[PDB]
Amino acid sequence: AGNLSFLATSDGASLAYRLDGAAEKPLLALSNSIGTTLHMWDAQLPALTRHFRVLRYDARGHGASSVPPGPYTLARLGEDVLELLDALEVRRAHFLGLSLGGIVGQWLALHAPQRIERLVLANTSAWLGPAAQWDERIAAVLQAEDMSETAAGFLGNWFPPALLERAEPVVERFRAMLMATNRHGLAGSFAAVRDTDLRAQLARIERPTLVIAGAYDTVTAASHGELIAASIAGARLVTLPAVHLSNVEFPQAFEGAVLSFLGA
Amino acid sequence: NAGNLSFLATSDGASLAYRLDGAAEKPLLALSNSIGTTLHMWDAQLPALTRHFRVLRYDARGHGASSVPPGPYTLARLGEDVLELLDALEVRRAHFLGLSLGGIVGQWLALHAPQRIERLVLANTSAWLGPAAQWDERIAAVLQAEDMSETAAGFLGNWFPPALLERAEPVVERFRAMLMATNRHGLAGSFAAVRDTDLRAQLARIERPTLVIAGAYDTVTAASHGELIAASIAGARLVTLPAVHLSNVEFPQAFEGAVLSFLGA
Amino acid sequence: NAGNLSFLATSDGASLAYRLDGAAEKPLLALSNSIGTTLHMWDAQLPALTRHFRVLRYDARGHGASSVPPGPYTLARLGEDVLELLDALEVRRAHFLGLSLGGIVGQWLALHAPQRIERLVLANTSAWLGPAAQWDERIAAVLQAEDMSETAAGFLGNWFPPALLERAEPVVERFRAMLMATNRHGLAGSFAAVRDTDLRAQLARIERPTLVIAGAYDTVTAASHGELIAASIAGARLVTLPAVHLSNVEFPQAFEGAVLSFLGA
Amino acid sequence: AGNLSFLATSDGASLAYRLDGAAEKPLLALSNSIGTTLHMWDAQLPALTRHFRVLRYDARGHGASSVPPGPYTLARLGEDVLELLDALEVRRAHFLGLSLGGIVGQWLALHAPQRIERLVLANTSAWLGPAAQWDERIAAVLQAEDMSETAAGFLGNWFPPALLERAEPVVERFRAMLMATNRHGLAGSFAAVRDTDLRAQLARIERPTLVIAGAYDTVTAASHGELIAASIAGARLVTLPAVHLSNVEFPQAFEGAVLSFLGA
Repeated sequence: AGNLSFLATSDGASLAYRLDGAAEKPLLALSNSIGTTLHMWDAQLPALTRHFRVLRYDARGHGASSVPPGPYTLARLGEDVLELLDALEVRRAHFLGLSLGGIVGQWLALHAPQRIERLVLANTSAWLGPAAQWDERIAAVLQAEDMSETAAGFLGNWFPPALLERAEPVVERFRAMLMATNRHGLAGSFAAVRDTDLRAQLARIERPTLVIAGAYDTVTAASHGELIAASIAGARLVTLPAVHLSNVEFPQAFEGAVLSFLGA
Repeated sequence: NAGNLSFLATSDGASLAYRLDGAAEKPLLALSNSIGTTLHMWDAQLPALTRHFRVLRYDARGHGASSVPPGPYTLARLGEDVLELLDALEVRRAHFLGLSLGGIVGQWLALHAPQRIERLVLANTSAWLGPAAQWDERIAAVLQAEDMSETAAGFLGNWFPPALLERAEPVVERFRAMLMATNRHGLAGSFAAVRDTDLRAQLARIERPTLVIAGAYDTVTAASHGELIAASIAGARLVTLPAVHLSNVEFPQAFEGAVLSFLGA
Repeated sequence: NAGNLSFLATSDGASLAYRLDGAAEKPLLALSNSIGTTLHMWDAQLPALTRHFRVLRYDARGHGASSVPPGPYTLARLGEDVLELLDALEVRRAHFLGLSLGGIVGQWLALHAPQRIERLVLANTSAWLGPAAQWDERIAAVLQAEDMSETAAGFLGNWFPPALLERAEPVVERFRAMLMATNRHGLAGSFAAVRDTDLRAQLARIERPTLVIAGAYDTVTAASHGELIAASIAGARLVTLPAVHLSNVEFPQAFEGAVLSFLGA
Repeated sequence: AGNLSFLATSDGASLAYRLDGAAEKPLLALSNSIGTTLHMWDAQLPALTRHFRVLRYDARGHGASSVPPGPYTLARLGEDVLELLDALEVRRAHFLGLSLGGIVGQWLALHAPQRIERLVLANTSAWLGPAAQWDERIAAVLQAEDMSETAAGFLGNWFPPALLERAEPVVERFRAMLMATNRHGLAGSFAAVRDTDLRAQLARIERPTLVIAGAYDTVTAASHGELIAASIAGARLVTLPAVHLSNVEFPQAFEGAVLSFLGA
C-alpha cells in the first residue's frame, strides 16, 4: 500500500522513492548502482535508520521508476535528486552513492554543494573512458533479445567467483533486478557514464567526503577511488577487500565506515 | 617608494609590514615565512600563485620590514598577527601556506581559528621541535653575538645542500642578506615561540583539508616530522621532495604544482 | 643513420634495440621504459643523467625499435632481456631505473639477479596490478582493434592530467606517436607479464638500496602501490610527486634530483 | 694483568685496546663517545660476545691511551682503527660507533670500505657546525682549572634530568671518565669534530648501515641521524626515546636493534 511514492519530474518522467526511519532524524539520501533497484540497500536499513532518516529511490530508467529513452546526461540524473529533495522540502542531506550513484554524488557536490552535507562515494570513479566502449555497450544492450547475457555480464563483474561458482539467493536477487531493467534505462545511463570526466573538477569540491573502494573491484578500479580521495580536498579513503558491491560483500565493515564518518 | 608595502598596527603595539599581489576578486591565499627570512622568499612563486589567487604576504613579527618587539614571542601571538591582518583586510576566510615557523603558525590557526582557514598547506614544518634546551641556548647565543654572521652561517648551513652553498649562488646570497638584516630580538623571540610548542597531541582535532610538504634531507624540520603531521590529521596528504629545508627554492615547479593542485587551481 | 642504435639477439630469437650515452668510464645506469613507449621517453633526462653515469637505454621486447614476439610475455623473460643486455656489454653490475612496467622488471631483477644490481629506482610502478581479469580483457581488445587509436586514447587519458592533454601539447603528441607505432603483440604480450605478476609477498627479500617514486594522482600505478613497495623493502625510501603517471615528464627537476641524489651524484 | 694491550701508532702515540669473546667469532669493533672510555660498553658485553668477538679501545687522547696535543684530524682517528685492525690481522670487521665513534665510522665507510662489514652509527651526526662553537670549546677546555665544569657540561647533555636530579652510580661512573680525561684529548677531538662535514659524501657509502638516534638527544639531534639514514643508500633508522647515550639509557632496546641488524 504505502510502499512507494512517485515524483513527476520537470521533463516528464516519474521517479519512485521511499523514506525509512524517524521523521525528525537527519536525512541521508542513497543513490543506486546502474542495473539495480533501491532494494540493493535493504540490509543497510536497520543500522542506518538508527541514526538517520533514509531517502531511497529508483534511478531514472530503473526499477519502479519510468524509463525515458537514452541518452541520459549526468546533469539530468543530478537534477532528479535535487527535485526529490525539493519535493521533500529538504534543504540539505547527507548523500551516499555507489558506482553510478557515486558519480551522481560528485555532480551534486560540484553543482549543488548547498544541498549536500556529508558525502560518501562508494565503488565509483570520476572518469571511466575512453568512450567507445560505452557506445558499444549501448548498441549491444539495445539489440539484445533479452537481458540475460547482459545480466550475466554485470554479475560476473559485481561478485567474486566464489559466490558465482555455486548458486546463492543474493546473486539471484540481483540477477532479477538486472532482468527487470529496461534496456533504455541501461543505455541512457551508459551515455551519462560515457560523457563524464570530472577529474579536473574534483579539487573544487568543498564537502566533507569519504571514498569507499573495493580492492578487487573490476568495474570501477580501486585506484579510481584512490584518485577521488586524493583530489577531493581532505577526503578520507577506506578500501575494503571487496569487488564492486562492497555493501553486499562486507555489510558490517561498510556500515561501520559510513556511520562513523557521518558522525556515528 | 609608492605602494610597495602597507603596515598594520597590532593590538599590542607592533607594526607588521604586508602586501597583496594579484587580482582582488580572486580567492585569498596567505603566505607565512620561515624564521630569519622576509616575504621576498616567495618572489619566485608569485607568477604561478597569482594566476589563481590573491596572495597576501607579510614579514613576521621581528622580521624584515616589520617592527621588532623584544622576545619571548608566544605562538598564539604569532597567530593573532595573521588574524589581525585578515581582520584589517576584512577577509572572513583564506587559504594558508606556511613554511617552517610559518607552518607552525598554520597549525595554530587551524586549531584556534579554524573558521578563518579554508585549505591549509604546511611546508617543511613540524608540530614539535624539542627538546626545548637547544632553543634557550640559541636565544642566549644570538643575543650575545657581535653580529649576525655566525648566526647566518648556522641557518644557511642547515637550509641548503652544502653543494648549493659551496658554489657561490645568487639565491643563497639573497638569503644571507635576509639573515644579516634580521634583528636579534626577532630571532630570539621566534625561538621562544618554537621552544614552547608541542602540537602533536592536538593535531587529531584539525578538520581543515591539509597538504604537508616535506624535504627528505631536512635537518631543521625532519621529514619524519611532517609525516607525523600528515599521519595525524584526518584526510591530510603528504608530498615529499628530495629537498633540504626551503623546498620552494630547490624545486619550485614541483612545489607550486603540489600547492596549486591541492588548492583547486 | 650511423650509430643511433645497436641490436642484441636474445637467446629466444628476438632482437632488442639499445643505445649507450655518456662517458664509458662512468658507472652504468640502465633505464627501462613504460609499456607503450620507447627509450626516447627519457630524452629530457639524458643531460643531467650522463653528467654522472653511462646511461644504457633500450626498447623493451615488443616495443619501438625492438622486434615483436607474439604474447604472452612472462615477467621473467622481460628481466632476462636486461640480463642479456648486461652480458653483451660485459657489465657485471649496474644501477637500474624502471618506470611502470620497467619498474616491475626492476623488482624482478632485484629478486632473481640481485648480484647484477647496484642501486634500484622504481618510478610510478607496482608489485601487483590485479585483479587479473582486466588484463585479459585488454589483451583481447588490443588484438581485435582496427588500429591503435582508441588504445592510445586509453593510455594518454590515464597518463596525463586532462589539463595537459586538453591543451594540444607537443610532448603529448610525441607519446601519442609512440603508442600509435606500438605493435599490438608488444602490448598484448606485456599485459600478460603484468597480469601474472604479484610480487607483494616477496618484496621483503630485496636487499638492494631502493628509491620509490610515486605520483599522487596516478590511476595506472596508484600512489598506495608504491607506498606498499617502500614500506616492504628494508631501508627503501619514498618520494611522492604531485604527478599522474609519467612523473619524469611532469616534474623533470624533482625527478632527476631525486634520482641523482639517491645514486650518489 | 692481561687487562689491556697497547698499540704504538705510526705517528708516535699509544692506543689501549682489549678483546672480548671467543676468538673464532666475527669481529665487531666499537668506538667511543668523546670524553669516555671503552668501559662505557661494559654492559653490552654479555649480549654482544654471544655472537661476536668484540674489539674495544680508548680513543686517541682518552682513557688508557696516550694523549698527543690537538688538533686531531678525523682522518687520524680513522687511521687509528685501521692500525688496530692491521695489528690484529683482521681484514674486515663490523663497526659500531657512538657519537664521535659514529663519525669515525662514517669516515671508515668512506675511505676504507674494504675493512668494514656492517656499520652501526649511534647518536651521531655528519655535520655539527658552524665551527666557531668548537674553537670556543677548545679555548675553554684548555684554560680550565680542572675538568669539573666541563664534566658537568657533558653530563647535562648526556643524561635526562631525572637521573641527574638524584645521585646515581652510573652518572658518577661517567663523571669519573670525564674528570680523568686530559684536556688535550678533548681539544684535539673537538678539532676533528669542528672540521667535519660529511653530508655531501654519505650518498657514496656502500656498506649496510643501521643508524640509531635518540629522540631527546641534545648533543647530536635525532634529525642528524635521520639525515644520515636518508642519505646512506639503503640505511635503516631506529629512534629510541633516549638522550645521547642510548645504550646506557635503553640497553635492551639498543642491543636488540644492534644484534638483529648484524644478523642476530
